Amino acid sequence: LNDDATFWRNARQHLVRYGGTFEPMIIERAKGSFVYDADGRAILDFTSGQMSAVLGHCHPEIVSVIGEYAGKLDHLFSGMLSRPVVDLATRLANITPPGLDRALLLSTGAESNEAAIRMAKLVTGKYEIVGFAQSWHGMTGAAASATYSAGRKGVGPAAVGSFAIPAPFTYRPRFERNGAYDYLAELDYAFDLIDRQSSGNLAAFIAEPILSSGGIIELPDGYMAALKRKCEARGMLLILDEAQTGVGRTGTMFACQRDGVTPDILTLSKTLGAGLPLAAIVTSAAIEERAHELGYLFYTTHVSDPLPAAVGLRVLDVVQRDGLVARANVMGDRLRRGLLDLMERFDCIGDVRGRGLLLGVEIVKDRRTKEPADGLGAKITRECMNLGLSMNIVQLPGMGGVFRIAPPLTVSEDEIDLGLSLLGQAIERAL
Amino acid sequence: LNDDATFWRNARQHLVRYGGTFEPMIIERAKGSFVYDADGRAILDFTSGQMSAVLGHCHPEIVSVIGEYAGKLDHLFSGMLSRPVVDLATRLANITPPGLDRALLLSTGAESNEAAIRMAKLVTGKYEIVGFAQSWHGMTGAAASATYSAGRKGVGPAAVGSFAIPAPFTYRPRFERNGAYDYLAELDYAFDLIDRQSSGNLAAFIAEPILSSGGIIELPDGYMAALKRKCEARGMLLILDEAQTGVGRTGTMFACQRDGVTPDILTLSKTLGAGLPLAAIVTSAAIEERAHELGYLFYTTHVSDPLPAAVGLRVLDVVQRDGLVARANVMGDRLRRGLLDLMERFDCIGDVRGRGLLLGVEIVKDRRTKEPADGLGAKITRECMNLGLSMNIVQLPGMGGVFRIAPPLTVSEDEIDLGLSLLGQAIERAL
Amino acid sequence: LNDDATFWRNARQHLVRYGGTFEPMIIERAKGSFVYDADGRAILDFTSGQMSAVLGHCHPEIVSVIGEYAGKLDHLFSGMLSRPVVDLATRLANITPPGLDRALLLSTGAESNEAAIRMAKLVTGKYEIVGFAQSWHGMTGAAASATYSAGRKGVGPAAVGSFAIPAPFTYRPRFERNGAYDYLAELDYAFDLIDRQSSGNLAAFIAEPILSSGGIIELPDGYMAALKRKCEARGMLLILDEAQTGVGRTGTMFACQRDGVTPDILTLSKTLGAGLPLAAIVTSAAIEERAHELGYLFYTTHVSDPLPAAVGLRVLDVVQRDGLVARANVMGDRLRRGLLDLMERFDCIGDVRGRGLLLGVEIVKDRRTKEPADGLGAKITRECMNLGLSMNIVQLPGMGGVFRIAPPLTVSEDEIDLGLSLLGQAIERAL
Amino acid sequence: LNDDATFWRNARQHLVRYGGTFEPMIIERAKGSFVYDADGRAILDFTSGQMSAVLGHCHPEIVSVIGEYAGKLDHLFSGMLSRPVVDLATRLANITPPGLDRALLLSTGAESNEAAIRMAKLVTGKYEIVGFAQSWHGMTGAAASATYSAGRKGVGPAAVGSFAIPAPFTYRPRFERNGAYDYLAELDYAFDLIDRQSSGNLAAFIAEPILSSGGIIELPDGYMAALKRKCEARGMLLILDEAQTGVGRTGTMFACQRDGVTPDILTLSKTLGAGLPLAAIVTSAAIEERAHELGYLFYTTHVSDPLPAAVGLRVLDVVQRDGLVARANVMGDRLRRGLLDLMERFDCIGDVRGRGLLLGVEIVKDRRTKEPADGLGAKITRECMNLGLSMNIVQLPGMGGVFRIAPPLTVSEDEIDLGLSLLGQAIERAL
Ligand SMILES: Cc1ncc(COP(=O)(O)O)c(C/N=C2\CONC2=O)c1O
Ligand SMILES: Cc1ncc(COP(=O)(O)O)c(C/N=C2\CONC2=O)c1O
Ligand SMILES: Cc1ncc(COP(=O)(O)O)c(C/N=C2\CONC2=O)c1O
Ligand SMILES: Cc1ncc(COP(=O)(O)O)c(C/N=C2\CONC2=O)c1O
Ligand SMILES: [K+]
Ligand SMILES: [K+]
Ligand SMILES: [K+]
Ligand SMILES: [K+]
Ligand code: NA
Ligand code: NA
Ligand code: NA
Ligand code: NA
Repeated sequence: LNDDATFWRNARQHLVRYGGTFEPMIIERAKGSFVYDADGRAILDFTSGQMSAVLGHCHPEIVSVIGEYAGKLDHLFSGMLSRPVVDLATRLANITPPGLDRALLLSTGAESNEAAIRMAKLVTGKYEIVGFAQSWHGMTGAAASATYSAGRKGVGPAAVGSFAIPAPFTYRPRFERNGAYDYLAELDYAFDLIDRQSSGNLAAFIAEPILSSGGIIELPDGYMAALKRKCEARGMLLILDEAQTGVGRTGTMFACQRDGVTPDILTLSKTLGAGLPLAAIVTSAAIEERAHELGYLFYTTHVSDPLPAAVGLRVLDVVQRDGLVARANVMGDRLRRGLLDLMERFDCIGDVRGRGLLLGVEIVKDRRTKEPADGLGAKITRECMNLGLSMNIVQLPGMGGVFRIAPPLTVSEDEIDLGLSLLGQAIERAL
Repeated sequence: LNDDATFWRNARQHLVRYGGTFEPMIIERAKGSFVYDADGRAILDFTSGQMSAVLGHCHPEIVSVIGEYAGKLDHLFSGMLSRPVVDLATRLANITPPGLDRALLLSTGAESNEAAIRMAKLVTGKYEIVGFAQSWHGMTGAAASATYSAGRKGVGPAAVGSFAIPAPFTYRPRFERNGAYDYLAELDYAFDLIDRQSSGNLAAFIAEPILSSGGIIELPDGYMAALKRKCEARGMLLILDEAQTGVGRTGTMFACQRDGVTPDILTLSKTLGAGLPLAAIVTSAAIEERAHELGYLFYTTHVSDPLPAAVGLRVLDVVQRDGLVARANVMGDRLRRGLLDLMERFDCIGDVRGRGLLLGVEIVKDRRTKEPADGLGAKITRECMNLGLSMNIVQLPGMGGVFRIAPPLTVSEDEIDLGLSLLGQAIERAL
Repeated sequence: LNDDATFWRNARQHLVRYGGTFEPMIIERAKGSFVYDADGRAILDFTSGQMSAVLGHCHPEIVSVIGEYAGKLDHLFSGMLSRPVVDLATRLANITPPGLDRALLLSTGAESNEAAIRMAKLVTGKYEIVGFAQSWHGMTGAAASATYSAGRKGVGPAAVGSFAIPAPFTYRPRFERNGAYDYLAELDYAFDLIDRQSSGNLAAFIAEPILSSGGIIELPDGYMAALKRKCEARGMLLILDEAQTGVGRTGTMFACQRDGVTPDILTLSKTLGAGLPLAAIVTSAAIEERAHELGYLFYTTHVSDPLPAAVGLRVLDVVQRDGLVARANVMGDRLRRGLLDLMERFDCIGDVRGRGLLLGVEIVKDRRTKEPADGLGAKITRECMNLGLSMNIVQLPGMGGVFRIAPPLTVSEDEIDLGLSLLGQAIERAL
Repeated sequence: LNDDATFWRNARQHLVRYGGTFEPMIIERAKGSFVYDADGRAILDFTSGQMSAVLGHCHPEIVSVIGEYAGKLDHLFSGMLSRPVVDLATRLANITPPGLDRALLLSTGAESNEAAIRMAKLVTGKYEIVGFAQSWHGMTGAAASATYSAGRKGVGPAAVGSFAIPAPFTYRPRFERNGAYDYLAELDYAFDLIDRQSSGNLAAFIAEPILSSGGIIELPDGYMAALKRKCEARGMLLILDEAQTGVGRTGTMFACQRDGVTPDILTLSKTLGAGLPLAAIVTSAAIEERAHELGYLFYTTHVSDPLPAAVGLRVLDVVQRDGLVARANVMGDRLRRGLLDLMERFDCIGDVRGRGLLLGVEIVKDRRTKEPADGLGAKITRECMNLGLSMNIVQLPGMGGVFRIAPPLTVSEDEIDLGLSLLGQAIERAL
């Protein structure tokens, strides 16, 4: 049992608490779309862990490559190259759109965003960074400074030159023009104010294609194209953080492929390492060349380490060969329709949004007031778990609590149905 | 051969350059204290890669544990605990000095420093951070803001409230009192100026016990105790970054054990993961408790992931069982004496310093002017490599180029001698 | 003649240029509503100089008091009090609304805003300052940081924690709700974004009742009350800068009297000194008391100097006795109707706004496109001058050039008519 | 009597407290080197008020010019020139050293420093400002950011890029080289640390030739020349604030004339206006030209107002004609010798320093420990006043309380002797 009192005593005495609460169970093993507790109870992992287990837990091919390299090529001095690094950088150039040529292989999501923000700053000679008011880019300095969905209070000033604009949120619109939510006029209005505040040092805009932590908010039609133009007109780079959207989760290899808008710098992480710490930035030859001339520096302990790179290479291979990107659309369709049926059944489901296998379900009191259903969100989450379904709700100011659903791309038809099943029971048991 | 033209073509076309130059060889395998090129030539790794391969490359026990977990427990949702995390946190509490009780398990060195700086800020309600003018804490925001040995230009303002004081450097003293280098009076003088500048928001002092990037500068007798008092008197936390000194490299488990001065927050990384991305902060129960009450947040993708934690646990086990800490003293003694013999032989060796298996050799023109030997440092480094010896020189303003020597704790008597041998030839071939 | 070549040679060789251009004439004397050139030509001063000559130039009573004190009590050590200082502070308490009790007597407008911003910061323990995107508070540090109508580029970062929100501008509305310009919803939307960006250190909102430099933009009905509530709800002080609106110009002693909303800190300057350097902040007994306990400091060379204070006292006396505040309404009405007749005559006049003797006339191409009439504004200004009428146009981004009309409160019916006359000719001569 | 209870009641109810305490007397008139209370008691003004009454109080010629202009030319629109402005700018060019050509005429000391700091920033494209740790430049934003003798706590962060270095203080030396206070090596050491911290944006160094608020600390022989070289080598402008030293007080017209080191920008204020609010910056034609091309802006209400300018012109005339600069040396010599005799008499006088009529007397417990004489300083100041002598002591961290003596340049032999007399009695009455 999950109750090993020595265990919980040690957890309590020697762990730093870092946000949230610890689930009251001890996870002993993981395989495919499931995690197992100390009792042996299978818990269906509908979040792919911290949204990273793209191939589910302990994928045989992943296990193999890790082994293969653990005992062959592990970690190196950062000036030394090896085959997996060059292979992975080459693959990344080949599968991203034209205009993205060169890669930097790192360890975490925040790290990737920091390296990108640092390069933008260097290359432009400027320093002001603009993000969305509901963003999530990481916990480290610059990454945190561009993060507005949370973490801004009680920890000192933010980086000098930080600005946010409101993200286009079709569910709860707030900017109108002629009895219509004009998200493009909102965007124009947002930039006007930025322009007035700027000290004349706008360097970059950083954005997630779909704001995950912010509540599964998809940038609507024409937006990204509009945003890139605002940047271009101002001499700003556009940095696209696809930590959650990259590597096939939304139905395209990269979310940016859907709009056909290619960013100046693309950052990847979570999905790319398949549970392991691996991340990257991909930029154009022109930008890298200039950064170089200018003395760009981002030298860390694990930059270009062979083991993680070799894992990333295998992840890409499997995704391509097994057509997991298409799979994402087919399974997402099945999952989405299921959620729509629940929404038919239950009045507390106010919205079902997202794309491919990055879906959001917003819980509400009144499907008309769209009044946030406080409390409800958490009982649901609670019953889900009892029922054997791991869910994650995010609760932000002014909107209803949002369930972030993101199962492995290797998820089965059956697992999807099990999830829908459990979720339905959790809801009815909760009201 | 190392000349695979497809290889180098791809490196050139698809890699972002991040500082330094790429060594012109392709590393194919690694084992023990050696790395092997495409020709099969063994290169003796006197830097333990990027100073992380504590047990050398591809250590059998490391290989085993990694396997064991790759296929059993890999990556999890950050609210879920598992045995390796609790075991590792518990072990860390047990081997660090009294006053360090609770741990946070992360991925990189900069990340660990960021989490520590963020906690200090939260817990004090303040935000000014003081570091050494020759420090190296990482490339991310806060960590970079506290980094003065390099990286400060062309990338925008630093974090608000950043200050540096000079580090005590006995080789090139600059503060006297009665014809004597009084490093404690220097420290007093340094703080006086800080006091005058501060806005009244001093939160923490961050320091490396031995400044590695800064040139293997060991804080001298009584200093740390003196520094901790300056902090205490000001309501500041002392954060000790043992990324390079921790886990037995200096001859004690933690460098802080040598002085008997225990920091408020201790950060670890490099050595702890043995090539893999794992890092941590260890703080006192009191500080963690307050951070908690205050809402401390540092939630990342891989915080508390089982695989890396399980690796860290094994590293600690092996180090303890095989008495690698003592080994560090015995091998360091042998290595140090060798360097002193070279210094007898060659006039260009101006100083041999450091502790245990973290040694520095400062190259000079004139052992009296102590004039930096420019050029010389790099030919040497160059001949070393030809000779089959991987070395790392750091070149900072006002001092002679420094070789940073830090072989695996598993290094053999023979490997040490080989290194001394090659280094002697490299020198004579270089002048 | 205005052509003294020695004069212009010296101007050119020894004057620092500080914005704008120097009018090509030499002003020799000034009296009442007129300035006279070297030829003796009278120029009607429709801006009261730099909007400060409330009683016109060289008012006999002003001349008398200045004399009276020049030779009696001039300048003192800042710890020494005198009668004019106490009298003036007492008068200010008596004529401002209830809740404003204590005064600080300074020298310039920016200085007054700095002293107020510094007190807000002290008293709240916070530091973020919010202003309007079209504001003008001064050229010095904090005052400039809160200034968005201009001056923000090429001079380094602004003060940490500076934010702006859009000012409610009824002429060119940009925020709608149900086919209506909802300036209160705009205000709500503005604050929401602020809230998301703030580091949790909001100290004050600083505002002009009528944005003068920004284009004579009057805060519309209910706005100020709404703004004060936003502040209150956030623990922020409201600082009202009446440099241009105070001391009867708008038809009330203080513009804030019109809305019946009393600020936490009121700042005055321009009008108060009647050409001379005198300014002030007025705050509540509670706020002063706390600032005091906290060690508030704003010690300058001329704080509490008797001469300027004695001038300020006389200005208040004359304004009260001669009923210049009412006069402002009667003359403003006459002036306003005149401008409306011109607007009937000329299509280029798009708007006539403002209050009392602080009026604005916005020049446009098309009274429907409301397209800014570039060029036109400046010819007009140019012909005015030839014609003997001193005008001031302000040209800001996205709106038509604005003439800022603000004659002395002592202006005569005849002078008003002369002004209207000349202005009409200037216009027809200009198109 | 000074006891008018209505008076003190109003002071208490309606004055904002701004530092220090109000002297318990009501000053009714002032003339020459004296101020008179409500009882008619003459108080000898040994500080020239707030160190501004260069010609003493209510100087007949000053009274005349003020009158002359009050009723002739008072205040103007800032784009309009007049004779006094051009005359004063021309005179300033003529009496300052070669290399200072163009002037900007403002209102206060802080304002002048702000305009200078803003121009340096513009012209260099940079923003970091370096000052002395014991400086005093004013209460407004930038000026306050460069002020380290006080005011830095409880009011939020300082301007981004603020640094201080220690000022050379021969009385209490703290940097040695070979048993000698090497203030030049101290300077070298100071800059080294700056260099390491800078983000590569050093714009200017701002300094007082003699730190007045800091304790009458005269920059010693060769220092300024050394400082200017440090600046030059770094592409930094040197701004010299002669608010207290300018216009003959030290025995030369400008203190900078003594060392023969001409600054890039010179700022003046206090003395220049002779009690009235007038200040200025003087820079080179080259710097003004560039600032101009770059769009320099510093447009205020009273910039270039004729009245104050006309006063400044007269002050310069009188100083020149009556040879007040030489007078400063002769009277300063007499005053200095007197203080040295007191120091012979009393053990509590530890040092007598300064130059011309800007003298400092440091009070100590032990003329050997040089232990600050707390309490003593204030009784003395207290008895002085009873005795009829207005003195000002400044008390800073680590040094003994300092009396700042600075009588009018028009002071008589007799007044000097009276002062010495009273001061001697005050001392003996105090111990
Ligand atoms: C003392 C110290 N702290 C923190 C770090 C940052 O660790 P990272 O996040 O890069 O993994 C480094 C890295 N030391 C490096 C990094 O590159 N070269 C060095 O000598 C370090 O030496
Ligand atoms: C869009 C996005 N970018 C960057 C990151 C940072 O990656 P890290 O450095 O933490 O590995 C996150 C993390 N997303 C998280 C982190 O915790 N919960 C989330 O939903 C993210 O969602
Ligand atoms: C060197 C110096 N510069 C600038 C200023 C600022 O002038 P303000 O704007 O205050 O007119 C001061 C004021 N010195 C003061 C101010 O109060 N007490 C002093 O000893 C000063 O001593
Ligand atoms: C609303 C407002 N506040 C403060 C100030 C600053 O006063 P200063 O320190 O310049 O005496 C100004 C100056 N208004 C100006 C200054 O120049 N042109 C204007 O229309 C102002 O309009
Ligand atoms: K590496
Ligand atoms: K995790
Ligand atoms: K005063
Ligand atoms: K003016
Ligand atoms: Na590509
Ligand atoms: Na411990
Ligand atoms: Na009142
Ligand atoms: Na000159």
